[PDB]
Amino acid sequence: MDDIYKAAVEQLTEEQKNEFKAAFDIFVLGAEDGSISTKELGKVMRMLGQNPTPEELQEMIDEVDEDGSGTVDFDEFLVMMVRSMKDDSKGKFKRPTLRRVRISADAMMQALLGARAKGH
Ligand SMILES: Cc1cccc(Nc2ccccc2)c1
Repeated sequence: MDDIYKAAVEQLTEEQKNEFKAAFDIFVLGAEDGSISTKELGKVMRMLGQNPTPEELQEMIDEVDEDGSGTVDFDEFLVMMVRSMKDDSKGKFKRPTLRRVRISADAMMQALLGARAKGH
């Protein structure tokens, strides 16, 4: 979990984290635990035209998966959210978390966010 971004949620406005939450919640549409498992994650990706495999998906979850549960919950999602929209490490040091299927902040969000999305 990028503690830089982990601060950035601490740095996001109320609206900021509120919006992002929704995407989490809809990422977990009908989920029993309501945390994003790999196929919960994969759902949205396929909602975006992606077609991951859990392996890929897991590495996305694994970042913030502090409990080692294989599921992202809100703040876990949220820090990736601000991570996704910032990702300032363009041409310098960063560790690769599988450039397999990279979900875009808004593009992914919009898939869930047919409710308060910038687009639809
Ligand atoms: C490469 C990488 C690292 C961390 C997170 C994600 N994406 C993601 C998006 C939504 C839910 C879970 C994960 C991708």
